[PDB]
Amino acid sequence: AQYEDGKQYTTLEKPVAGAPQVLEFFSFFCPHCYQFEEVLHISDNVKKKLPEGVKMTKYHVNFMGGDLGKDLTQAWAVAMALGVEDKVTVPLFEGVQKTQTIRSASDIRDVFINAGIKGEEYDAAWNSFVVKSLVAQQEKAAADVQLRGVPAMFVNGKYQLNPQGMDTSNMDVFVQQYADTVKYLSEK
Repeated sequence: AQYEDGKQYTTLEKPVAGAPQVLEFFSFFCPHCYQFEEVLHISDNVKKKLPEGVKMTKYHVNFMGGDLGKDLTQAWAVAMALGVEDKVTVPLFEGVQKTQTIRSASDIRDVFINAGIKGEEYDAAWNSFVVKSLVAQQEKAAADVQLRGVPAMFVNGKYQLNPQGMDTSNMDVFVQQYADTVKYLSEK
């Protein structure tokens, strides 16, 4: 057929109960994730095609970058709690990988301050248990899909996107296939 298990996607041996409908994993340290987000715009292209009543969820991962990697997962939790993901995603990627001016937790915070988030507001969120549980949720989700690498995307806790089974040709043909595959999986 057009969409095939083992080609555009794979099927988790162990489906995840109560998982987000569309779950993306990434790291601000991840060069392919930079490409995915800032050049290919995978998230946005996927969202433009998602059915009504389907939400996209995006989690950060710890295993790249040591202590700064975990700081970034905690800051991503802050971004989720404050609902400012679309203000900090680009300057966090560029700060980590382009300018490489993000080297400490304070440098991360600066990105939020510069983006208009009040210091008191960031710090309260940073130290909150709501953010601790969001960090735990992201870690839990990684365990549940038995995550081995980023970027990655899972649909309805049952299917894993398999970009190596898609075409690499035109980045755009690739992006369209990826987005088309997510939509197909969402309706499966």
